[PDB]
Amino acid sequence: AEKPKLHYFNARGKMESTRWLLAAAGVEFEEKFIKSAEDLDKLRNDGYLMFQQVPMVEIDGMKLVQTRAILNYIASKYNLYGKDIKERALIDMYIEGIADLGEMILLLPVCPPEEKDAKLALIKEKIKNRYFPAFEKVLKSHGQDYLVGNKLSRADIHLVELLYYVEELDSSLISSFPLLKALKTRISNLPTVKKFLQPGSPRKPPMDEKSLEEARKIFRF
Amino acid sequence: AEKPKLHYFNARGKMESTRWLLAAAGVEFEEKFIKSAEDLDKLRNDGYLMFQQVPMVEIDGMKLVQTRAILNYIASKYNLYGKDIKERALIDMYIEGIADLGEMILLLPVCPPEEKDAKLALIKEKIKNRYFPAFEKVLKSHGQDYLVGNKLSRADIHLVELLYYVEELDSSLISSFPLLKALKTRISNLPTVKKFLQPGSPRKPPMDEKSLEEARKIFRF
Ligand SMILES: N[C@@H](CCC(=O)N[C@@H](CS)C(=O)NCC(=O)O)C(=O)O
Ligand SMILES: N[C@@H](CCC(=O)N[C@@H](CS)C(=O)NCC(=O)O)C(=O)O
Ligand SMILES: C=C(CC)C(=O)c1ccc(OCC(=O)O)c(Cl)c1Cl
Ligand SMILES: C=C(CC)C(=O)c1ccc(OCC(=O)O)c(Cl)c1Cl
Repeated sequence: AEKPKLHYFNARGKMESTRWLLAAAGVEFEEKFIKSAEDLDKLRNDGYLMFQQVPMVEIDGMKLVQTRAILNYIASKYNLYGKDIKERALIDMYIEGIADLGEMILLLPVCPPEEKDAKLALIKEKIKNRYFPAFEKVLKSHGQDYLVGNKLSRADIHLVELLYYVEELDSSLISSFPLLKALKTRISNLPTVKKFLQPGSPRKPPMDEKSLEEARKIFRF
Repeated sequence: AEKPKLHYFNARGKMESTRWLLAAAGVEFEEKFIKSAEDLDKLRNDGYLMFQQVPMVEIDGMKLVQTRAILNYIASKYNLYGKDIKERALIDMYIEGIADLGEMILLLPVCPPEEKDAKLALIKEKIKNRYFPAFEKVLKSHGQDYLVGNKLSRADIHLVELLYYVEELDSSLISSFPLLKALKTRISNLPTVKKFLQPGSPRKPPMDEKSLEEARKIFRF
């Protein structure tokens, strides 16, 4: 029927976690790229964006805005949000930790040059002493293949996506965390995820200086 | 039985929305205040904070950290998160908008003096031209007393809490939004909320330079 339609600019940004989740669920989607501020304004004027911002996803008759709203709906619709509220609580706690670290890395390129060095150092420190030990500890606690309920959930998907970004940053960071390395492997081999990691998929590359300045002009940041 | 126990410092911060939610649901809770950095370190060493941070809420045998994880659990447990996946999607979209504006106002006090004047102007502009019209439009669209499903939800609670903060900032901002003003009144009269607004409740006052000074030392911000 109507495949979900993602509205954003041709880049990772705040739309990438959604592309990863849909793909891992095996859902085909279409993207409608915003190429100019004129494109954004038309969406605004047609009353498509509740808060005049993107990401925006057309799905099940709704024009959903706000990253967490979009991700929560999709995760629930495809049974990737756990089996009950206690499982959702563990999932939420884990993925909000992932969102904090992920945001830091996302904004690194937009960080003021005189601060870049400090920021990068703080991030690596947090990765090694706060975030990775926390997730490695969860996996060691139950010895299971998945983070929550011994079954695949959005938590494993979001985590593995973040592990790829950390690798791009510094591949040595994951060294002292074997369980995390193991999970990265298992999840990457699931048919849906393997197809998404392969050349030619909707997966997006890191942002280049040239494309980054047009984005900044359109969105103002 | 065991009442929920909230761990934070004596101030609004990121714990205030949880205080407002529990109270609106009629749930009594206890607070354990962090008075010094040594208090924070004890929690850390006791293995109570997954990511070495607070807010942390002890509830139903769990040591839940992360604001959204805590609020999602509580909203679900007390039937304040809608009746289905689609109602939850509208709620999430709305409250994520509230979270964005709320974060701006929360951080205003820790903003550079040089920047404050430009910041606050940006906020008031967003309030009048982005956020308030969006919510006023939702209420006008259905003509109902609540934001979603013609039944009280966490969305009405989060919104009214935000209206009080905007009032503290500039009481004239809500002027051209009659429906928002009406909602503020209606929600404030609910028994549980009215009791929370009264003197002596766990509701917290805005921050003062001395206390802000110390929060900053402890939390390093
Ligand atoms: N909290 C929102 C933030 C959305 C957001 O910041 N969107 C940006 C681009 S990534 C945008 O459209 N900015 C245009 C504007 O703010 O006018 C979310 O998570 O979706
Ligand atoms: N995204 C987290 C942020 C938590 C947070 O920023 N906690 C601060 C105090 S408000 C803290 O404990 N900082 C100490 C630290 O980061 O080491 C949440 O929503 O709970
Ligand atoms: C809303 C925007 C800024 C707050 C945003 O989501 C964003 C973040 C990083 C970005 O580049 C880096 C990348 O890897 O995509 C880009 Cl192009 C965007 Cl639009
Ligand atoms: C994590 C902290 C900041 C990164 C935080 O949540 C926070 C924000 C504002 C604050 O003061 C303002 C207030 O009105 O409470 C305080 Cl005291 C805190 Cl601890």
